[PDB]
Amino acid sequence: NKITPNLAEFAFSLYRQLAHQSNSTNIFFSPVSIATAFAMLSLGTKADTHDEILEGLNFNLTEIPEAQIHEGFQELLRTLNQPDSQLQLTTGNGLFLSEGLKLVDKFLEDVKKLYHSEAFTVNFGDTEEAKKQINDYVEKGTQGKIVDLVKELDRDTVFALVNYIFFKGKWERPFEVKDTEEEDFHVDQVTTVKVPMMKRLGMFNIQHCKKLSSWVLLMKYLGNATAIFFLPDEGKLQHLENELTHDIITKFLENEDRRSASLHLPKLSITGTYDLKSVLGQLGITKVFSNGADLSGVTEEAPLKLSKAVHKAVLTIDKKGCELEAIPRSIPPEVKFNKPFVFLMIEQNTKSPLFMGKVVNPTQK
Ligand SMILES: *[C@@H]1O[C@H](CO)[C@@H](O)[C@H](O)[C@H]1NC(C)=O
Repeated sequence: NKITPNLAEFAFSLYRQLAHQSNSTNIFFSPVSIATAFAMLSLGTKADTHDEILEGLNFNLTEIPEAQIHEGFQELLRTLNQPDSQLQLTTGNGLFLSEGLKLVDKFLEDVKKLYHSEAFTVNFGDTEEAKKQINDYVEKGTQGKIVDLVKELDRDTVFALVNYIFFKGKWERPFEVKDTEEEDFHVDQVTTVKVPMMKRLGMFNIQHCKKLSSWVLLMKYLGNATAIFFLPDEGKLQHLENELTHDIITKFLENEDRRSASLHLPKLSITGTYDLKSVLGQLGITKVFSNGADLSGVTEEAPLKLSKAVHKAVLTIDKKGCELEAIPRSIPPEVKFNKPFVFLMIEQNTKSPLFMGKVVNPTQK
């Protein structure tokens, strides 16, 4: 898979964009799903609008042809959405065009075939009816998990994109529920948050990085996925966020050997909701949202723009896992994730970052 380093660098630029905006808010998104969403949308666009999207998704058009990109994305969607997939995630993309627009079939069918997404037709004249139709589709798609995603629609909304993703993975090495107890999470020097802290003594692929000045924990999910947590040292979060590059992450993933440790990891449920129009606008994706948008591939009768693009990622880190291990005699280091930390979810075989985020406060819904 040759598109991974682009998704990786797209993830970091998208992350640092959000980290630059807010200092003390939870960051959590899926750069794979977001990229997929707009890689799929790239079929409907043409000319400069088409070029602006991919280049904004961190793809040099000359270095990697679009024909090769789209199948590269399809290979991920194939890997994620499998039969008997123990990843246990429900990602899905929903297009919502206004009834009356004569839609191009070429686009619609490639949305279903190449990207396994699904487009719908809705009456945007009725705002509340549309809002419900969007959120019910998401509620349907996420098995009732994500609800009331779209809080508002514009009066002249013509084409709305919505990209949800839920993930409740199980660890290869579970934490004990009895061990989990209430502990303080130091969000900053003043704010302190009581959180259910999971904790297990055992062998973890955990190493204190000197390059990042951070404790770097790696935990294998059940099924082909891995969770990399980065716990920065005292006042090194800024340093950490800057120093992270795909070359560095891969350098940790390929490290296998473990170390005995007394880990404190917070049980949490974080949701990141993002107006992609606003967020990707900062990264460079702007013309598709503008009036002069080349969406002739979607519909060629009337002019069109992507009037709304929303994304909501939901994570559930909890103690549950699968159904031996020997610990050395030495005193294990007590690595506590009680202060804000960055983390990624990487798909094992493609090495693509499903999720990325920073926990500022676990109780922040
Ligand atoms: C990853 O999944 C493949 C099948 O999709 C399996 O053969 C392999 O053992 C898995 N590897 C790990 C490390 O989970």
